[PDB]
Amino acid sequence: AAQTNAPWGLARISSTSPGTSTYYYDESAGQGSCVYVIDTGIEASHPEFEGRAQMVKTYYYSSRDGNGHGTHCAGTVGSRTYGVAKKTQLFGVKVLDDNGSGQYSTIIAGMDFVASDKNNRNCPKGVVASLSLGGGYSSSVNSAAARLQSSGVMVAVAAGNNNADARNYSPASEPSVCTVGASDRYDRRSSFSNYGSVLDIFGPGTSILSTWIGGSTRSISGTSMATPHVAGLAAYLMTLGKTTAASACRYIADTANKGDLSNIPFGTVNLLAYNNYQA
Ligand SMILES: [Ca+2]
Repeated sequence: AAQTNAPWGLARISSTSPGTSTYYYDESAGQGSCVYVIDTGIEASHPEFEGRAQMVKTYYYSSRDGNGHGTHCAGTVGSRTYGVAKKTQLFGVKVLDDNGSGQYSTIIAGMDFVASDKNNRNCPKGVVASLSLGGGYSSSVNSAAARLQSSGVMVAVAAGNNNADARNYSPASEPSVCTVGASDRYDRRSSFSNYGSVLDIFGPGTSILSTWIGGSTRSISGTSMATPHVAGLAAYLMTLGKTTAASACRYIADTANKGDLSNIPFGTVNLLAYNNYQA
């Protein structure tokens, strides 16, 4: 399949080079997979989700996304126009309030929720969780992410937006999950992107167009935007049978575009997520 005039990040994920605008992908499109978006929620009624999105849990007085950032992330995972995996099922877990904040204890509960909740969902091709959030180092937050991963969920987490070593942030610093840095449309490391040995992969994170609340759309930037590209890619690859939750991060790293990014500090991987789709 070919989507013309796709957002640059989608085009990038199916290309060996920057500067193109068509997204190429297998028509399977993540059908039969599921992606949990653990965030401010998802506006499931957005036409872009085509009924494939649902809120499954909130820790607040509503499950509505009153912020937009969860909806944006979900859009990059699986919206019809802005998504990587255009036929995946999207499950929203609202661990962040409408100001985008959340206590670590709530975030941890949300991760444990997903590890159990997948047993109540139909995801024959596999389960992914996208965590576009973080904070200072916490062994408890890292352990929660590790449990989620261990339970059979491909966990993708944002590296963080501090232009610093991700070793000092959680869940970014958890070795067993897939930690995602951000790049821009000219293959530069995004100016805000964290880096370090704990990063596994980079994805498009600067100026990313996706869904927003009120049935709208929006371009924003962050490792939060890079993460759902990788989560969506994982779901897509699992539907194709290329990989599994336990080794998707390794598979993505092994099949990535290599050595193409600029301003990658010595000791950080120079790997950009790539679907290796040959039309
Ligand atoms: Ca890792």
